[PDB]
Amino acid sequence: MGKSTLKHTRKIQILIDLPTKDEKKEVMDMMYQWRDRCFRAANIIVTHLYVQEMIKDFFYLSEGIKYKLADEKKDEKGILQRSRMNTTYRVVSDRFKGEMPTNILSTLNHGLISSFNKNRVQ
DNA sequence: CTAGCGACTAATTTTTCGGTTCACGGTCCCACAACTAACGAC
Repeated sequence: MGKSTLKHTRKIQILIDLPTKDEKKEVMDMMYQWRDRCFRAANIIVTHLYVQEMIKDFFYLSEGIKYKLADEKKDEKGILQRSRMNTTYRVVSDRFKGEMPTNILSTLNHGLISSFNKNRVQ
């Protein structure tokens, strides 16, 4: 069956449901920290998904090697030790865990790794 | 419930027309002004 839906987005205002000011402020500061960690994360993922392609290019300029993004346990020419999205998610979680939730990391990882493969041509 | 994963503008000059000056052999009709001949008063 075809897609019988069209994606849509709505803006819902939310207040923090706490009695006192200090708890609300603690939650709001935690969420601002979440913002900062998310942006630093996005930077880390994009750098870490740039570098390896240029390592591929380096090897190809060395001996025309056909190195490709795949787990070496599943590919002879693979260099990665796991799935690429897992590599970015790991290299961001190992540093930013315990401060902001990991679902933000997973969503950001998917959102950037999906687009970067399309941007490979450019 | 969370974490790993798939060149334009201003200044100066020059020129045609107008102004000024000199100044010897039909008709018919209705009014209006004369106007004058006769008539009456001193």
